[PDB]
Amino acid sequence: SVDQKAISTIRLLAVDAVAAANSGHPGAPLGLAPAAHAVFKKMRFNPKDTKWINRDRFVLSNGHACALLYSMLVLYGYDLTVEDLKKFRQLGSKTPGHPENTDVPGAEVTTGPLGQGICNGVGIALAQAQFAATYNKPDFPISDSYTYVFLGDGCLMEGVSSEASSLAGHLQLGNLIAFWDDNKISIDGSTEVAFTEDVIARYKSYGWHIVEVSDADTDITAIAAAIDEAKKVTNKPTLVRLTTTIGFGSLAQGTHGVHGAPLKADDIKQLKTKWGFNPEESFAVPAEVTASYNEHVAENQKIQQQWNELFAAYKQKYPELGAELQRRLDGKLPENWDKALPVYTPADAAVATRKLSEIVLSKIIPEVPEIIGGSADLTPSNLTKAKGTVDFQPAATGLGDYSGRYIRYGVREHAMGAIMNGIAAFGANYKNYGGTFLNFVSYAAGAVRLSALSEFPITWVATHDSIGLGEDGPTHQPIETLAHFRATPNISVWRPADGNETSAAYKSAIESTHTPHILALTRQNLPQLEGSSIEKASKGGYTLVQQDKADIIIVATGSEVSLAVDALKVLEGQGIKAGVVSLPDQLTFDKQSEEYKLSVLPDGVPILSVEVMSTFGWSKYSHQQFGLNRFGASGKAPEIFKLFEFTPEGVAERAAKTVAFYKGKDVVSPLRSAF
Amino acid sequence: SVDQKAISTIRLLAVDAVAAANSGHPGAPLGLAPAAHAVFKKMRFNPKDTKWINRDRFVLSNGHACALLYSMLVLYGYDLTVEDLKKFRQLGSKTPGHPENTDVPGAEVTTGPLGQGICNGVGIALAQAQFAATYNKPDFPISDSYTYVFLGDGCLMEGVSSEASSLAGHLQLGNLIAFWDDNKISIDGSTEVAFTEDVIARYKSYGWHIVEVSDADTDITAIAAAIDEAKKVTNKPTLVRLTTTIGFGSLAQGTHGVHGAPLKADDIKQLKTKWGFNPEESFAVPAEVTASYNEHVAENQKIQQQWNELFAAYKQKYPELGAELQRRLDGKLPENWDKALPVYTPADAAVATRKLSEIVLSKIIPEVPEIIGGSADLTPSNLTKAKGTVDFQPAATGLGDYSGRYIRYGVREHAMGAIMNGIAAFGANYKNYGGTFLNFVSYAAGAVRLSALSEFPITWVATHDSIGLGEDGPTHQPIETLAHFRATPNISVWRPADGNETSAAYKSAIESTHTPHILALTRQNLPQLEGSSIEKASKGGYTLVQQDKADIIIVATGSEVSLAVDALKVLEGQGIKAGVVSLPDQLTFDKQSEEYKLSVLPDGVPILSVEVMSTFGWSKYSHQQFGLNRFGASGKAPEIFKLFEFTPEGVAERAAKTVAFYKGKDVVSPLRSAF
Ligand SMILES: CC1=C(CCOP(=O)(O)OP(=O)(O)O)SCN1Cc1cnc(C)nc1N
Ligand SMILES: CC1=C(CCOP(=O)(O)OP(=O)(O)O)SCN1Cc1cnc(C)nc1N
Ligand SMILES: [Ca+2]
Ligand SMILES: [Ca+2]
Repeated sequence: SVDQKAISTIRLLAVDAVAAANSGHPGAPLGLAPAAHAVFKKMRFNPKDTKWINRDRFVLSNGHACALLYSMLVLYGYDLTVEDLKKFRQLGSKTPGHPENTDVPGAEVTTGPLGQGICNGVGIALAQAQFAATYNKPDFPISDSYTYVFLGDGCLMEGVSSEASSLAGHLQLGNLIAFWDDNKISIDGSTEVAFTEDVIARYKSYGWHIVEVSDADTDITAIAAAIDEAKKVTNKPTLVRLTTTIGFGSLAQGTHGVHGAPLKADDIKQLKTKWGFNPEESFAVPAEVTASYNEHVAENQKIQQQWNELFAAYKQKYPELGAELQRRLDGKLPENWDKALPVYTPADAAVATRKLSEIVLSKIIPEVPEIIGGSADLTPSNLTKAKGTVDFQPAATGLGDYSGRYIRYGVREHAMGAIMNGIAAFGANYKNYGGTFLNFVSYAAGAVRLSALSEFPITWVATHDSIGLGEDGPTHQPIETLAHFRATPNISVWRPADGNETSAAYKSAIESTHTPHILALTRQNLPQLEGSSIEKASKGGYTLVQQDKADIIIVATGSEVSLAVDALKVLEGQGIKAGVVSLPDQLTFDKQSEEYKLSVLPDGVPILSVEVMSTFGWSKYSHQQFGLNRFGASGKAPEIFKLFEFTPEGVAERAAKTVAFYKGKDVVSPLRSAF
Repeated sequence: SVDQKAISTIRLLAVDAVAAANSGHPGAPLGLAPAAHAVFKKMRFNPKDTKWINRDRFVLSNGHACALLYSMLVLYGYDLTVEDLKKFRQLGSKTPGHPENTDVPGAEVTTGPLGQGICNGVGIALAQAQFAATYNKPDFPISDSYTYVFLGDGCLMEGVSSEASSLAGHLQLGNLIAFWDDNKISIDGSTEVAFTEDVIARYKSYGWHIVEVSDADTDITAIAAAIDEAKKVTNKPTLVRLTTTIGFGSLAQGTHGVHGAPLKADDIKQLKTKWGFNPEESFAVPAEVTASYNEHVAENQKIQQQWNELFAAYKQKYPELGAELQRRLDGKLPENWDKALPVYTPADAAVATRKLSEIVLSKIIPEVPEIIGGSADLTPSNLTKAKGTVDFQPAATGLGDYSGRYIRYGVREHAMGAIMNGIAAFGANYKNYGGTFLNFVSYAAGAVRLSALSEFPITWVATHDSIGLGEDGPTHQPIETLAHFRATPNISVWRPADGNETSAAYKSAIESTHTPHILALTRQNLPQLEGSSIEKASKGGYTLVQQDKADIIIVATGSEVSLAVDALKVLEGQGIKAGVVSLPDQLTFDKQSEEYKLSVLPDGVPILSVEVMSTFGWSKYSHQQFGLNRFGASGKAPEIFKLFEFTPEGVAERAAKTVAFYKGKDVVSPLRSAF
C-alpha cells in the first residue's frame, strides 16, 4: 500500500543517510518509522511556516534517531532536502548528528543528551495550556494543539525524565502524548542487564494514561487508534508503549550492534529488495509517497488558513487580547515595558538582591503577560512569586488554574531547566524563569547547556549566591558555579550589586531572544551604590568610581562591589588611589565595543579582581585575582568573610601588594592579546 | 518510659541546638526522632570505632535534619558532645549546618544536596554485597551489615533518587532499608501543590518491598517490626513509609514554617513541659537515657569483639583471603601493584586514550581486588570492562553475581556518581570508577562536587573528550567541562596525552585516598610521545621538549600535546625555537614544589597554552591561550580541527604572534603573583 511504501521510504532514507556518512544510528529509525508515519499523519503542521503558533509539536527525545526526523522533514517538504540527507553528519550541513533547533527547520528543540526532549515536551505542553487558558474564548479555539514526543529506554533511565513525568502527571497535561520505543535494547545490550523496572506501573503512579501497542513494527492502525484514545483523556498525559524491534528488517535487528553503527552493505541490499526497492539505488523517494504526504500538507495548510481567519475574527471581537496576541507573535515586548523597572538612589536602604528581584518581578509581571515562571520548592527563599498571582495548576485541584503564572516545580531543578527550554520553544514571546539556590543550578547543568546551544531566552533566578548565605555551609555555597556557566558559550551570568544593577539584569533577561540568563542573587543585604544606574549596568561592565590618577583599579561583582568601595577608603589612608569597576555581566561586557571596554579597563594601571568565588575567567579582566578557590564553611556569614579576609582591610592589603608588584613594570590592559 | 524519655531528649536536643544557633531546621528532627531512636536501637555500631567494617551504616539523606543526627551521635557517645551541639552552625564547629563526613564523627557521607544520601546508601549497600560475596565463607560471616537511610519528600522528587532506586531494585539489594518521612510538607507548603504521585506504587514498580507505618509519630513498636520484616526480604530493598507530622509537638506542627526556622521561645517551653522537661533548661540529657543507650553500645562492642575473633579465625582458615582483607582494612594497596601498569615507547603504535585506559584496567583489575567499576550504558564506547570479568548482578538473574566487578549502571550518570561515593564511603580500600562521555559527567555535577567535598577517591572514566569525537556534534563535545571541574576544589582532572601519561593518571587515581579523579580520554588515536614516562607525568606537569634557547614554550594537554610537538617543527622552519610542556593534571602540578613548577614554567619566556576547550584557568600557566570558547560542530573530527585552526600551522601562527607581542617586554612566569 502507499502507507507501507511510505514507511519503507522513511526506513531506507534513514539507513542510506547513515551509510553515506559512515556514521550514525540506524536502529531506532528502523524501529520507529511506522510510528513516525502514523504520528505525522495525525499532526497539524505547515512545512512552509514552521512557527504557526497552533501547530502540533513533535519532539524526538531519543535524538540519536535523528535520521528518522530528518527523513520525515524531507518527505514533507520542509526546508531540508535529499541533498541535505546525503550530507548527514558532515561539517556545515543542515543534518547534524543530533538535532539542533538553530540549524534544522522543523526541529523544535536540541536533543541528543538523553532525557531532555521529553522534559522539553512537558514544557511545550505546559506553555500550550497556559497560552490557551490566557487567550481562548467561546467560539475562538486560538490554541488547541498537541505535543507528541518519541523517547527510548535511555530517556526513561535518566532521572530528569522522572522529575518531568511526575510533574506532568500532577499538572494533568492532557495534550501531551509520549511514545516509548520499547525495544529492550540499549548500548550495553539487553535492558535486562540494568533496566527491569515496570515502566508502565511507574507511569500509572505519576497519573499518566497508558496505551499499549504490542505490534508497533507493523500496526499503524493501532498507533493511530492510540492517539485517538489519548485525545479523549483530557486530564492525563498519555504514554503509548510501542513494542518494536530495534533495527526492524535488518539482518542484525534486535541487537545492540544495530543501535549505533552503519549497517553492512549486504544488509542494506536485502532491506531494499524485500521492501520492493532497488538495491542499487540510494535515497529513493517514490513519487506516490510524496503525493500522499503532500495531500496531508495541503489539508494542514487549509487548517492554518482557517486559523488565520479565526485570529482575524478574534481581533475584532476581543480587540485588547487580539492586539496582545499579535504583538507576542511578532516577538515584541510591550512598548515602554521597562518603565516599570524599579530605580534606586544611594539614599535608599540596603536590600538583598533576592528581594530586589522579588520587587522587579512584582512590577513587571503585571506589565508583561508573557512572563511566567516558578521555583524548585524554594518560593519563600528565592522570592520568585509576585503577590496577587495564581499558580499554574489544573483547576480540578483547586490549587490554581491553567491561566496562572507561577509554577510549583517541586525539588526538580534539572527538569525545571528542561521544562523552561520547552516553554521558550513553544514561542509566543514567552519569557520564563526558574528559581533555585545558585549552587543547585548545577543539578540542571545538562539542560542549562542546552539553553545556551539552543539559544533560548530562559532565566534562572539563582539566589543565595555565595558564602554570604552563611550557616547552611559548604554544601550550599557556590565556588565553581559562575566559572562553569561563564565558560559555557552564550550564557549571560548577571551578578548584580544593588537595586539599579538588578533592574538592568532583568532588562537584559526579558529583552533576550537568543541568550539564556543566570541571575546570581544574594541572601544578604547590600547598599545602594553611588554611581550605579540601569543605563551603565546595561553595558555589562562600567566604571563605578573613576579615578584619573589611579594607582590600581578594583574590578568586582555583586556583593564584592560594596567591599571594593570600602577598600578604596582604606587605601586612601595608605596613600593609594583606586578606581572601581562593577562587572555585573561578563558576556554583555564582552559584546561591547573595544573602545568602550578599554575605557573601563584601560592600559597603564594594575587591575585587581575581587569576587568570593573561583578566580577562573578573571584574568580576562584583571592582572591579579582575589577569589575563593576552596570550599566554604558553616557559620554566620560576616564571620566567614572575615575568615577568608574578604574585608576592606584584606582587599586593601592585596591591592597594595598588587601596586608594589607592578612597580617599575609596564602594564597593559588585560583586554589586550597577541591574537 | 525510658524509650519515651529518649525520644523527647532527642527532640529537645535538636530544637535547643537550632535555638542556640538561631538557624536551622527543627521540623524533620521533631518528626523523625521516634524512627531515629528505633533504628539506632536495631543498628550495630561502635561510637569508639567509627570504621568497624561490619557496622550497620546510617545515612541521613534529608541532611537539613542534621540536628537529629548530631543528637543521636552525642547521646551514643561518639566523639561529639553537648558542647559541640551548643555550637551548631557556628564557624569552625564539629556540628555544621549539613553533615560533612570529613568533620563529623559518625557521618558516613556529606548530605544537604537533596537526593544524594539515598544514592550513597545504594552504593554502601552495593559495596557491602560485593564485599560479602568476595570474603564470606561457611561459618565466616565477615560482612553481614545493613544500610539504613532516612529520606524526605525532597529526596523523592530529585531525579537522582529515581535513578538509584530503579537500579537498587534491579540489583535486589536486600540489605538496604530506607525510610520515607511522609509528612506531606516541603518548603513551598503542602506536597499537594507539586508532588501528588503514588510514591508507594512507584517503588513497587522498581521491585522494592514496602512497609507502611501509619502512626510514626509514636509507634516505635511498628517501626522496629518494619525493620524485622525488611530483614526477612533478602532479595528486595525495602521502603518504610513513616507517616509523621513535621514538627511533631510544636504549636506549628504540620506547617511549612516549622521546616526551616527556629521555633519561638514559648513553643519550646510548651514542648518541654508537656514532655516532662524543665522549660528553663536547655540541652538536657537525662542520665537514664544515657544509661539505656550505653547498654546498647556495650552490647555492640561485644559484637565487634566477637567479630575481631571471627576475623582472626578467618585468617587462620583462609590465609590468602585473610591477608588481603587485612591489607584492605589497613588502607594499603598490594605491594608493587603499579608494576602492572603498561609502559610504552615512542616506537609503539598510536592508540586512543580510551583504549589505553581499557588496557590499563585489563592489567590492574586482576592485581588489585578492591577495584570495581562500571559504565552508564557506554561499556563498548568507554571501554571500561576487562575481558574475563563478570558483572555485579544478583545471581538469581543469571546475568552476573554479587562477587562480580563490573556494574551496568544504565543511563544514570548522576546516580552513578553518587553510588560511587557510597562505594568509597563503605571503605575497605575500594577504588571504584564510572564511565561516561566527558560531556555527560555534567549530568552528575551534584554528586561530583560532593566527591570533592567528601574527599572520596572515586574515578570518572570520561571518554570522547572533545571535538575529536567528530560526528555526534556539539551536544556531545565538551567545551566548559574541564574548566568547571578544575575550578572545583579537590578534583584531579587528568587529560593524558599518550600511553605513559594514561598509566600515570591511573596510578594517581588508584593511589588516591582523599581526591576524586576525572580522566578525560580520547575517541581518536594519539601517538606515543618522545619524552613521556610514568615518572614525569606523575608530577602532573613536566617538560616534554626542553629548549634552552626557547623563544616560546607551548603548554598543552591530551590530544593537543602531539599538536604542539608538530607545531614546534613548523616553528623551526620560521626561525622560532619552542619548548613543549605537557600538563596532564593541573591539580597534581599545583601541589609540586615552587622550584619544580618554575623549572617547567620558567621566567623570561612567553608561554602559550593549547587545549581544544575553554581557556578558563589557563592563565595560571600561560601568558596567551589558544582554546575553543564556542560550541563545536557535527563532522569528521579532522575537518573540525582544521575549521578551528587547531593544526600545526594554526598553532605556529599564534605562537609567532605571541613571540611578537612580547618583543621588548619583560616576561615573568605565569606562576608569579602579587599575593
Ligand atoms: C547511552 C546512549 C545511548 C543509548 C540509548 O539507548 P536507547 O535510548 O534505548 O536507544 P536505542 O533503543 O538503543 O536506540 S544513545 C547515546 N548514548 C550516550 C548518552 C549518555 N548520556 C546522555 C545524557 N546522553 C547520551 N546521548
Ligand atoms: C528545597 C529544600 C528543602 C525542602 C525539602 O523538603 P523535604 O525533603 O520534604 O523536607 P521536610 O519534610 O520539609 O523537612 S530542604 C533544602 N532545600 C533546598 C535544596 C534544593 N535542591 C537541592 C538539590 N538540595 C537542597 N537542599
Ligand atoms: Ca532501547
Ligand atoms: Ca517533607
